[PDB]
Amino acid sequence: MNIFEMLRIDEGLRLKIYKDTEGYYTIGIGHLLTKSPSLNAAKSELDKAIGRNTNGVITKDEAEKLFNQDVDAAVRGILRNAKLKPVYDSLDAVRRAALINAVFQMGETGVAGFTNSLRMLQQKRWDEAAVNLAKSRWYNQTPNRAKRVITTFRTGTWDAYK
Ligand SMILES: [Cl-]
Ligand SMILES: [Cl-]
Repeated sequence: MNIFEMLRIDEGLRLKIYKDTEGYYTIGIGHLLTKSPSLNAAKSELDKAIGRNTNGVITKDEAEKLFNQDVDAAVRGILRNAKLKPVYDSLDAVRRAALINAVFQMGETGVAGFTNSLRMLQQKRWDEAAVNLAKSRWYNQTPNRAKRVITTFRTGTWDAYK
């Protein structure tokens, strides 16, 4: 199991523009296109991301390319973030993947806002961090996914994905 397989499971793969859990235009493997309510805006952003006139449809290869880019951007964002880098550096490999997952889903800023949880992860207080992370909109809106990520931080293994 690895970060790629992990996010492929949580985000799925769709080759046509679709709406995410929040109602935003998305494509591929969780690649957010725009927060704008307009499909055209979405099509415009897609074309600009792929580099061709896409008609709102892409290929598997294209979806994987966006995916590679997005994972890469997520890692780089953590490393450049003052609040995140220290947490990430303190973690083992499995838990690092779980932090990447969260950033991918909610953005660097979003994750950085979980001050208290961040402190608990850094101190290695697994069970306590897990309880605190559950007290969030994130968990109430996407409970199955949040539970998987949270278990990953609690145990340090991939059991939730197996
Ligand atoms: Cl892009
Ligand atoms: Cl869910």
